[PDB]
Amino acid sequence: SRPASDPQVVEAARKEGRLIIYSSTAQSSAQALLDDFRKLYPFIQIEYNDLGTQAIYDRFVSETAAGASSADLLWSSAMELQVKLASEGYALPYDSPEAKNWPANARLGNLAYSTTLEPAVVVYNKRFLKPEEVPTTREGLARLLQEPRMRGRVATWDPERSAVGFTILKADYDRFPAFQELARAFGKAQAALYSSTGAAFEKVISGEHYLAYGFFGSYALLRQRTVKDLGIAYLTDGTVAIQRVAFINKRAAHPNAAKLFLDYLLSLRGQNLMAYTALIFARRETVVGEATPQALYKAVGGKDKVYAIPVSTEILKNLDPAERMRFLTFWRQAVR
Repeated sequence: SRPASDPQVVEAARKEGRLIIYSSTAQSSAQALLDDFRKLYPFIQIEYNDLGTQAIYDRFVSETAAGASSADLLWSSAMELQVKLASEGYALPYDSPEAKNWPANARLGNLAYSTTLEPAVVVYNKRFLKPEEVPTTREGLARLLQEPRMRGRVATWDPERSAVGFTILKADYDRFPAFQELARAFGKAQAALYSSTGAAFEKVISGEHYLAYGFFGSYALLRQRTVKDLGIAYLTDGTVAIQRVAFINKRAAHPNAAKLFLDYLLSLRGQNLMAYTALIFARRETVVGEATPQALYKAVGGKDKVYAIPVSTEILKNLDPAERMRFLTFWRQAVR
C-alpha cells in the first residue's frame, strides 16, 4: 500500500529532496524501513544518524540554541526526553493522516507520536540457562539470582547512562513492587550495568553473562535470527512496553520529507514492515508478523499484563528531582 500523505506534501518533499533523522533505533533494525521508504520515494536522500538517547537530546538542544542545521525528524525510545522536547516548542504540529485511530495516550495531540509497542524482556544464552531454568516473574528471577552460578552472570540497564534504561527501570519500579526484591538480587548477583542493548547482548552471546534483563524484544528477535543460542523470556507477572516517539523538528529544513517519513512509520505499510521484516514490535494491532501486539499479549498472558508507558506529558514526573532521587537512591543501594 501507499501512506495517505497529502499530494501537496509529497511534492513539497520532492523539492526538499533530503531527510535528516536523529534516531536511537539500531540501524540494523531500521534498515528495512529506510530501504522500503526509499522504494516509495526514490527522490528523497536519507541521512540516518544512529545515536544514543541522551546524545540525541543534548545535540538537538545545542544545535537548536546555536541556530544550527539540525534533524528533520527525531525518533527515540527515551520517551521522557521526546515528550519533554515536543512539549517545549521543538515539535512541528502535524496531524498525521495515518494516525486517525491512534489512542489519545499514544500521541501528544499533533506534536509527537507512538511508533511502536516494544516489550522489555529477558534474554539468555541457551547453552547456560535452558528455557525451563529461566523464570518469567520478578520474584522467580530474584530466586534464580541467589544461585552462586548466577554471580557475575547478569546484565541490565545503567539508568544513569541510558535515558531509555531510566524510562524502562523507572516504569518497572513504579508499577511492580517485586522489582525491589529483583533489584536487591541484581546486587546479590553483582549485575553489570550497560548503556546500550548491544553491549549487554555481546556479553550474553559470549556467555560472560547468562541473562540480560530489561532490553528491547525487537533487538532480541532480530539478534536471534543470526545467533541460535539467544533465548527470549517474556515476563508473565507484568511487562513494561516503551513506545518509540517520533516528532518533526519545528525548525526542520525539510519538514515535508519528515511528514512523509512519519506518515510511513505510522502507516499499515510501515507497521507491517516493522512486524514482519524489521522485527520491531508494531503499535498497530491490525498487522502480520512475529513482532506484533497479538504476539506480545499471547507471550505475557494478556494485554492486561502489559503496562504501555503513555506518550503523555504526565510521564515528565519521572524527570522531577524528588522522583529521580527516590528511584536512583533505591537503585544504587540495591545493585551495589
